[PDB]
Amino acid sequence: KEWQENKSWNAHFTEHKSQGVVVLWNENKQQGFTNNLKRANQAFLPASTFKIPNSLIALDLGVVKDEHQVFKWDGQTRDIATWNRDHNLITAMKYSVVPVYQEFARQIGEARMSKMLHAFDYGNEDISGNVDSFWLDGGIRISATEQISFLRKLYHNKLHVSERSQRIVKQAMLTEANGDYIIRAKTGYSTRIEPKIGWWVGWVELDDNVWFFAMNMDMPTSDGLGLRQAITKEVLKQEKIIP
Amino acid sequence: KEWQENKSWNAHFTEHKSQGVVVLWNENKQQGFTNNLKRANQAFLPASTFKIPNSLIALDLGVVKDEHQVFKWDGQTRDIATWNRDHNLITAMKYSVVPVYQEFARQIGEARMSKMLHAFDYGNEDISGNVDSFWLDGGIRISATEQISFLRKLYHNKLHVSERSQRIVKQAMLTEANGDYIIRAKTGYSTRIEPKIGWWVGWVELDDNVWFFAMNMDMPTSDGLGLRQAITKEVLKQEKIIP
Amino acid sequence: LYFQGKEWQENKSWNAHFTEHKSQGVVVLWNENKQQGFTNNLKRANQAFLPASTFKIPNSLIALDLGVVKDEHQVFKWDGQTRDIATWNRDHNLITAMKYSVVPVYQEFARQIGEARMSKMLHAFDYGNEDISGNVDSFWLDGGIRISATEQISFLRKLYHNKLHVSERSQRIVKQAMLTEANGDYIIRAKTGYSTRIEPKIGWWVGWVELDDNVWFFAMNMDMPTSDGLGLRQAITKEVLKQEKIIP
Amino acid sequence: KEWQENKSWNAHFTEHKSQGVVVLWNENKQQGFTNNLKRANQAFLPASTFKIPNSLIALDLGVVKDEHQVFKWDGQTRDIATWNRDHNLITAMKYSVVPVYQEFARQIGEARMSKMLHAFDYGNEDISGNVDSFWLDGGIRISATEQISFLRKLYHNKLHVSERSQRIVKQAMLTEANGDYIIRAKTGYSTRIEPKIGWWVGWVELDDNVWFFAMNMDMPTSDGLGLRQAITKEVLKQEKIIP
Ligand SMILES: C[C@@H](O)[C@@H](C(=O)O)[C@H]1CC(SCCNC=N)=C(C(=O)O)N1
Ligand SMILES: C[C@@H](O)[C@@H](C(=O)O)[C@H]1CC(SCCNC=N)=C(C(=O)O)N1
Ligand SMILES: C[C@@H](O)[C@@H](C(=O)O)[C@H]1CC(SCCNC=N)=C(C(=O)O)N1
Ligand SMILES: [Br-]
Ligand SMILES: [Br-]
Ligand SMILES: [Br-]
Ligand SMILES: [Br-]
Ligand SMILES: [Br-]
Ligand SMILES: [Br-]
Ligand SMILES: [Br-]
Ligand SMILES: [Br-]
Repeated sequence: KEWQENKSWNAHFTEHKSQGVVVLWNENKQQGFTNNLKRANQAFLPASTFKIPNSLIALDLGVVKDEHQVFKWDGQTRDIATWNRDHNLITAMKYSVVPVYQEFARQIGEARMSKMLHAFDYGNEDISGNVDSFWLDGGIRISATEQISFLRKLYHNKLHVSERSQRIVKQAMLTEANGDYIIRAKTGYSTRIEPKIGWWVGWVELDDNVWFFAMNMDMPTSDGLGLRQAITKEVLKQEKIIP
Repeated sequence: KEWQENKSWNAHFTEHKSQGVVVLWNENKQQGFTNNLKRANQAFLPASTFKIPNSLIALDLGVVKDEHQVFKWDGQTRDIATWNRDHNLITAMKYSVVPVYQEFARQIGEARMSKMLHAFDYGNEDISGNVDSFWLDGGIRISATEQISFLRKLYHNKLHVSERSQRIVKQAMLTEANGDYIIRAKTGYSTRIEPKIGWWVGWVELDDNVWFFAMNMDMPTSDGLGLRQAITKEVLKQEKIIP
Repeated sequence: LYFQGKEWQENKSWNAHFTEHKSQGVVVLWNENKQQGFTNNLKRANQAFLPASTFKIPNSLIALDLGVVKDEHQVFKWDGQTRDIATWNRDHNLITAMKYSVVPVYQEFARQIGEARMSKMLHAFDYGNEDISGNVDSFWLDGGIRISATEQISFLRKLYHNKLHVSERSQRIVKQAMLTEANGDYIIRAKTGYSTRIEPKIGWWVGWVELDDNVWFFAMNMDMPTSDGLGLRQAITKEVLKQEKIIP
Repeated sequence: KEWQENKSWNAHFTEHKSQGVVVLWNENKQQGFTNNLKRANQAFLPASTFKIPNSLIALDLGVVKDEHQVFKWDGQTRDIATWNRDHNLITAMKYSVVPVYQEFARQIGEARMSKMLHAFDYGNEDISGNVDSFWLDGGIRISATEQISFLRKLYHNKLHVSERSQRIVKQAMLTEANGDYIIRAKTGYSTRIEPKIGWWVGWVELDDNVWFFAMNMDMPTSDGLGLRQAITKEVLKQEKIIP
C-alpha cells in the first residue's frame, strides 16, 4: 500500500496543543506514511521552503557563482538580527535570510522563474504576484506530498539543472549530522495569508536508507516555531528512524 | 518662532511605557509644537498613512470612480477579519484594507505613481521596490514634519490633482466628530523594517482654527495600537485644543 | 419583528421615548438597502410643517450652485445687529452658519438667490409643497412652504445620491456642512430646526446615519413649546436608533 | 607570527593521561596554533586519514563513479563488524573500511598513486611498500602541519582533481553538524608500526570562518580512541571556536 494513515502521531500534536501533518516517505520501500492524508495533500504558501528551488535556479543561471559568493546586506535593519549582515548561500539558507533570496528572484526574473518551476513540477507552478515576494504572498502553493516529490528529485540529482547546482543546494540544506543520521532540510513560516503555518521539509540520510519528510503545523504566533523540528523528531523516534 | 519643543508631552509617552513623537501645527498662527524635534524629523515607511496619497492619485486618474465603487474581496482569508469582505473607498480607508490599495497601485503603475508623489513633494518621493508594496517595504520614507506639510496642502485643496479628488479623500479620512471638533486622519502600522512604528496623522477642525497633527511611536507588538490615538488625545487635551 | 415588501411599518413602542419627556412627536426611518420605512405615527410622519432651519440644506445647495457662496471657507461678516442667539453675533462660514443655524446669513443668501430662482430650484428638488409664498428672506419660517418627515427623507435620499439638479460639488459641500457626529460605528449628517413663528412650535432633526454597508435616513419632529427641550430632538432620535439596533 | 605555541592546551592531554599535539589554523587570520610546535611537524604514517587522498584519486580516475556506488563485501569476516557488509563511499569513510580502500588502491595502481601524491604535495610523497597497505605499513609519512596544508587545498577546490571529486570527498568527510558548527574530518589509528598513534584531521566550518585542525596522540591500546575527538573539542572549546 503506497500511502498509509497513522493517527497515533496526532498524540505528538495534541501533547504540544498543536494541529498539523507529518508526511514520511521510505525511499527503499517506496511507501508513504502520514497522520492526516487530507492535510498531507492541502497546499500552502511555501514561504522559506522556497529557498530550496530558488537556490537551485540562482546557481544554475550563475546568479550565484558558488556557496562562498557574498551577498551584501542592503543596510535596512530587519527584526531577525542574523539577517542584518553580509551572507553567502550557506548562511542565507541557515538563517532564512529573505532579502538575499528576494535579490536572487529579481535577477532570475519572472520568465526564467516560471520555466524552472514548471520543469521542477514544483507545487502549482504559479508565480503570480511580485517576482521577489510570490512565495510569501503570491499565487504559489505546495502540499507536503508535493514537497516530498520535489525533494526526491533533488536527492537523486534528477532535476534538469546541473549536478553541481544540486550538490551545492544539498550542502546548503545541511541542518544536523551525527553518528546515527544526517538531516538536510529547510524551515518555513508563512504569515502573510491565513492560515499561518510552520514548515519543515527535507530528508534523513541513514547508512542504508533515506526517509523524506514534509511537515506543516498551525503557527498562530512565532512562540511555537521550535515544535516544527520537535514534533518531526518525536515521529521519527516513534517510527525508530532515529534513536 | 516657527517650531517649539515642549518636552512636558514626554509625560504622556512615559505614562504608557512608550517612546515617540507628537507634532502639532497651529494653522492660524503658522506655528509648530513637538515633544522631540529630533524624532519629528526622522523618516519612516508611511505604511497605511500612504492610503491618503494613494486614494488621491486613484481618484484623479479614474482608477476609483467614486467613494461608492465596490472592490470585491479576492477570497484570500487574511489576518484582519474586516479585510475579508467587499469594500468601497470609505470602508477600505477606515479598516486600512491593504489588498484594495495594492490593486489601486497596480492600476496607477510606477510612472504615474512616481510623478504624482514628486508633484505632492511627498516624503523622499522614492517608490523603489514593488509598485504594490513600496509603502510597506520599498524606498518611500516620510517624517512626522513632512506628513504635516503634505496634509496642509490637502486641507487647502492645493495638491495638483482635482478639487473633487481632494474633497472625496478628506471625506474618506473622517474619523471622529462632535459639537466640539472634527478629526480627519489615517492610522498606520509599519512592521516590515525596523523600527516597527505606529502612525496617526491628520488634523482637528475647530470652528475658527485647524490643528494639524502627525504622531509616530515604537510599536514592537500590536498590543499598543490604541496608544496612537490615546497619546495624541492626551496632547490635544493638555494644549486645550479639544476638551 | 417586521414584514418584507411593506412600504411603511408603524412601531408605536417609540412613543415611550416621547412620553418619558412629557412630549409627543414622530421619528421616521428609511432603510436604504431594504427600501423600507418605519415610524411611530403614520399620520404625523406625513404631516407637513414649516421646515424652519432644515431649509438651510436646500438654501445651502442653491447658494453654492449659483455662486452666492463660493466655498465653505467664504466669510459672511456679521451685519453688526445684536440678536438673541450669542453665536449669531459674529462672522460665519458655511460650516459654522449651518452648525449654529445662523438665520441672518441664510436670509442674505435667499435675497441674493431671489424669488424666481428659489422657486425654480424648489420645483426641480420636488421640495415639500414647493410653495415660497411669503417674504423671500423668511418664507421657510413664516410663509407657505410645508414639508413632512417622509418628504424630508425623499429630498435627503436625492442629496445622498447626488441626484438633485445642482452640481456634484454643491451636493458634496452641503453634505460636509451637515456633518454632526462621527465615530468608528456610525456617521450622522443632519440639520436641526425650530419652527417658532407659527403654532404649533415644533423641533426638527433630519438627516441620515451612514453605516459600513447601509444608510438609514431619518426625519423627526416634536412639539417644542419652549427652547428648554431642544436637546430632546437628538436624544429621542438616538433612543429610536438604539432600539432598532442601527447604532450601539 | 606563523605558528604560536599554547602549552595551556596540555591540560586537556594530562587530564586524559594522554600525550599528543593539536594544530589549529585560523583561515581568516592565516595564523596557526599548537600545544607542541615540534610534534606539530613530526611526520607519522597517515593510516585511515589517507582515505581522504585515496577517495579523491579513486573518484577522479573513475574507480568510484559516485557516492552511491556499492562495494560488495568480499565475504572475509574481519575483526571490525561494520566492515563485514556492502558499503558506498559515505559508509566506507564513516566506518573506515580498509578493505574497500585496499581495492581502490589496487585499481588506482602504483604509477597513478605516485603521480597523484606528487600533484597533491602530500607528506613525503613516498608510496614504497604494498600498493594496498603503504599508508598503514609502507614509507608514506605526513605531519599535522602537512595535513592542514593538504586540507586547505581540498577546502578551496585547489587540488589537481575535478571540482566534483573534491565536493564528493568533502560530503563523505561530513562528521558532525548543528546550529553552531560543521565538522568535516577523518580519523586514523596507526597500529602496524611504532609508535601507535591516533589521528583526527579536518576542519570546523563556522558562519564567518574556517578552523582547520590536525591532531595526533599516543594510542598504545584502542581504549583511548574516543580521545581523538574529545581532546580536539576540548581545545576548540577553550579557544571559543565551539560553545
Ligand atoms: C516569517 C518569514 O519571513 C519566514 C519565511 O519566509 O518562512 C522566515 C522567518 C523564519 S522564523 C522567524 C520568525 N519570524 C516571524 N515573522 C524563518 C525560518 O525559521 O525558516 N523564515
Ligand atoms: C500590517 C500593515 O498592513 C498595516 C499598515 O499597512 O499600516 C495595517 C494593519 C493595521 S493595524 C491591525 C492590526 N495589526 C496587524 N498587522 C493597520 C492600521 O491600523 O492602519 N494597517
Ligand atoms: C427660532 C428659529 O430662528 C430657529 C430656526 O430657524 O429653526 C433657529 C434657532 C434655533 S435653536 C435656538 C433656540 N431659540 C429659538 N428662538 C435653531 C436650531 O436649533 O436649528 N434655529
Ligand atoms: Br533551463
Ligand atoms: Br559537481
Ligand atoms: Br555536505
Ligand atoms: Br491606464
Ligand atoms: Br499649504
Ligand atoms: Br466635487
Ligand atoms: Br465629511
Ligand atoms: Br580510524
